[PDB]
Amino acid sequence: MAMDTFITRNFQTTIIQKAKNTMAEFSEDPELQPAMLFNICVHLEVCYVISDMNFLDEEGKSYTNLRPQYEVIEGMPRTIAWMVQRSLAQEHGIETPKYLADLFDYKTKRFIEVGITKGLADDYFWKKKEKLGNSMELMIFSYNQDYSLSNESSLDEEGKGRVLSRLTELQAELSLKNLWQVLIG
Ligand SMILES: O=C1c2c(O)c(=O)ccn2N([C@@H]2c3ccccc3SCc3c2ccc(F)c3F)[C@@H]2COCCN12
Ligand SMILES: [Mn+2]
Ligand SMILES: [Mn+2]
Repeated sequence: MAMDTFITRNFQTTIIQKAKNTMAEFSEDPELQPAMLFNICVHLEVCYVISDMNFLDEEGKSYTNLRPQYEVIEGMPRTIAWMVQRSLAQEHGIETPKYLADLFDYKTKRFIEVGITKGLADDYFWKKKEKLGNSMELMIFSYNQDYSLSNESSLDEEGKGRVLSRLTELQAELSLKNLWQVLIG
């Protein structure tokens, strides 16, 4: 039971193809980098869990007529993603961040960096913060039901819970299949 089989059984094809495309863009081979493949898949999966469950009307009121609260920037070629990020910044009268974000939040008009860690969410928050400063909001999640967020009006309680349930579900299935070892190494 190898990582490639695991990925096929546990991720949607849209997620898998975007992850593999990203790896190919950076000249990395999914067959030779199975930990990396899983990590990219789960990160993109989280971006979509967040984007697929959060909506706005014209007033800007939240629901779980409607438009998505978030646009996913991750999982497209960087040539395209830079156009998207600059376009969204300029459209909303905000600075274009110098780093390529993961999401754009139409509610708050902020870019978001998503981080997944097998360590302490806090620690990873502060690493990304040291680099990104005030340029973007941060959403950091761990496998052990921890998280660290940079602002009040970002993800709600149910959204936090759904991200964390999914990560916990994936870790459980990896451990069941003796593949969690692969990520630790
Ligand atoms: O955008 C990302 C990125 C993130 O957004 C992130 O949260 C963590 C890590 N990232 N990196 C991802 C990535 C994304 C998700 C999970 C693990 C990895 S591991 C390094 C790596 C990435 C992509 C291709 C590749 F060949 C890599 F080696 C690169 C960092 O340089 C900018 C693009 N990018
Ligand atoms: Mn990214
Ligand atoms: Mn990220």
